[PDB]
Amino acid sequence: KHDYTNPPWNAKVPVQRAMQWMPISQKAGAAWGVDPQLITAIIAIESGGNPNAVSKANAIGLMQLKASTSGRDVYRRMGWSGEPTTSELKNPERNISMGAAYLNILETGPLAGIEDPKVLQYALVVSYANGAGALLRTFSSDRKKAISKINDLDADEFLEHVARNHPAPQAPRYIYKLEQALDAMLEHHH
Repeated sequence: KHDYTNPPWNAKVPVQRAMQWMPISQKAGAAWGVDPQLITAIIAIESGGNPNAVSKANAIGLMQLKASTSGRDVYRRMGWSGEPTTSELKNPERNISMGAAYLNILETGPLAGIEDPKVLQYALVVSYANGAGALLRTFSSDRKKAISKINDLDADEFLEHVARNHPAPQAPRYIYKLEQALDAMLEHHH
């Protein structure tokens, strides 16, 4: 039973830095059918808006994408050989484009059939964090049955499930941080 609100995450500054990229996020989210606010929240959480960011096994750039895994998954989807370069992933436009593509792959692939857009949003950030498989297997070894069980919950019950059952402490924490980020973005819309 993960203490996922501890310690408090102060989203104000990460979101202010992420919001500088919002034009790109709106362009890429437009193109890929992905919500720009979700893109921006992920930039805030991942890189804090730093396009030169690096973290876990050479995940790179604003959305901290790894070339050999996620990057490759995007290239495969686009019918391209190979995978993004480090330089490409440091480019804000390319990085946000590929992150939006990867989010779309998750939404339309392993997570297809989640009907409540808010539960889908939570399932997306948990899947971005630690993979869709770990999430789905907290429900069932069968994909369709897992999606069915997810579809029985609302967003609050979904978080509670993830907090009680997901093996990764990062999973419920990502939902907590996403909501901190979405709240902080409200200061930026008049």
